[PDB]
Amino acid sequence: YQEPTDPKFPQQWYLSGVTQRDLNVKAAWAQGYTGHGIVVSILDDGIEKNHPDLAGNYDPGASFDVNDQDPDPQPRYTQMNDNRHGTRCAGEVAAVANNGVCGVGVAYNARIGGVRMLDGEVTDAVEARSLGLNPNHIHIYSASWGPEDDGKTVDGPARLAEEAFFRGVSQGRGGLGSIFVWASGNGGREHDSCNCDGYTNSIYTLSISSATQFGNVPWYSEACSSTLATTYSSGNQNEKQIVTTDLRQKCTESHTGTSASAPLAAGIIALTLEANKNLTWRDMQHLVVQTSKPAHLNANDWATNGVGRKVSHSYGYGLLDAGAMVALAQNWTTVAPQRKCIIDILTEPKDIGKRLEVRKTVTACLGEPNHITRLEHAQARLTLSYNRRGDLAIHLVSPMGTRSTLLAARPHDYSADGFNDWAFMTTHSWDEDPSGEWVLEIENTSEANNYGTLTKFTLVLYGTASGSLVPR
Ligand SMILES: *[C@@H]1O[C@H](CO)[C@@H](O)[C@H](O)[C@H]1NC(C)=O
Ligand SMILES: NC1=NCc2ccccc21
Ligand SMILES: NC1=NCc2ccccc21
Ligand SMILES: NC1=NCc2ccccc21
Ligand SMILES: [Ca+2]
Ligand SMILES: [Ca+2]
Ligand SMILES: [Ca+2]
Ligand SMILES: [Cl-]
Ligand code: NA
Ligand code: NA
Ligand code: NA
Ligand code: NA
Repeated sequence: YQEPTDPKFPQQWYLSGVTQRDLNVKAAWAQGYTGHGIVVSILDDGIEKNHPDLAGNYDPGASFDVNDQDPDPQPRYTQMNDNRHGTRCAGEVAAVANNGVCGVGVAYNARIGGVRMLDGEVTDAVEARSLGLNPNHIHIYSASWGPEDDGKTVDGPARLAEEAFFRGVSQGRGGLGSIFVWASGNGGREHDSCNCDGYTNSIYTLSISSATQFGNVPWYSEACSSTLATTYSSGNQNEKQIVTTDLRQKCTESHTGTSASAPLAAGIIALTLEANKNLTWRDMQHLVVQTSKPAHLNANDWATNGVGRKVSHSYGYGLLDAGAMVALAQNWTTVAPQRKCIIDILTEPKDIGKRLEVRKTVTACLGEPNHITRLEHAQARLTLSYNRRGDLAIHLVSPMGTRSTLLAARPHDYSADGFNDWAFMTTHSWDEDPSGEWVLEIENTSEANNYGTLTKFTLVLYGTASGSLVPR
């Protein structure tokens, strides 16, 4: 195998690195996987389809302009170059290789499109028509947007967008399911907690966080239990950043944030789908859980779960490993159909006060078709009132002892509106047996005399009842 000759490929340290601090993408390229036959769409502010490093891979069938209702996602050019982001993301996935221009995409032989949908009023309908674009042609969608990262918002997809997720994973891609790759958020400076973002907190999105070049949690990172894995992005001014295509037919070395991590993940997922086109949306999440690598990512919260995998709320299961993903995909056996076990926990409302603990021993639908012995996602769907929402911290402990932070204190969240059946999600108990005692902890982290009531706690388990590996 001959590595790319593009002039900025040596600057693509997160691909071309020879020091083991990279996404192990050359190993997938050398196995023969470059994205041939896979179609990725960037849902953002448009795509410069004539960019010299994108035109060769551009796919109009992966593209649309939802803001102006036309097929052409070309960005709106302004003095401030406001609408450059989708072009930057597109080049991360699928910039052309070996053409003397800028660098390369992770999946540099994949086809790449863009939906122009952020440059206007972004309604539920706009989101839904974007997520649902051409779902039997587009394989993978990448989205680096969502509710405001102000550290005080709790919001998620409204009805049309949630319907789009369900239709995408159910009937999209020939019934295998659209793969929705999501950036987990950029609200770190505001102490944001990403389970308060219903797009990344969804089980239907494959949520990705960032690590800096030196292996640290960047300033902009949000921790939460819904994140699945990590790719490199930007950090401090001594650390390099992401190198990609830019607006006006240029090349940038300064693409940043979790917004740059999701496209890199989408590219790795494209290589993986080339290696096994029959993978379902759930298979892909299993592959990420099994192959991602904690090594040399620094965090104070690495914990071993019940099947011996290390997990962090900053990083999920760790860095994506493209070579390991494509290798494991090739002979992967499709997972069994998804089961859903609904357990309504409370028999009475519970005062929260300073601290509340709810313990319940469950059988996980023993004796029923939805019996789960192998967990995938778990949710604690909570309905509660509280006088100052951001003083709450919430944890969920699985029977195997895995402590998931469902909500960390958010100092800017002064809301008195509480949570209305909010489905806090954790990936940290993946492959555990969920039978046994679960513990929900709700704590007032402030010295104030705060008050409220938990009125509903539904534990929702997803998973199967067959096919476990020996614990790591
Ligand atoms: C895809 O997987 C399904 C489920 O295991 C199987 O029935 C089908 O034959 C597979 N198709 C291909 C082309 O491998
Ligand atoms: N998940 C996200 N919510 C807001 C946002 C901005 C940029 C990238 C990701 C997100
Ligand atoms: N769903 C959304 N809330 C705020 C926002 C900004 C941009 C795109 C989508 C959203
Ligand atoms: N998916 C949905 N979000 C809100 C809602 C109301 C009624 C039916 C479906 C939905
Ligand atoms: Ca247009
Ligand atoms: Ca190039
Ligand atoms: Ca956020
Ligand atoms: Cl469901
Ligand atoms: Na919403
Ligand atoms: Na998600
Ligand atoms: Na443990
Ligand atoms: Na058990």
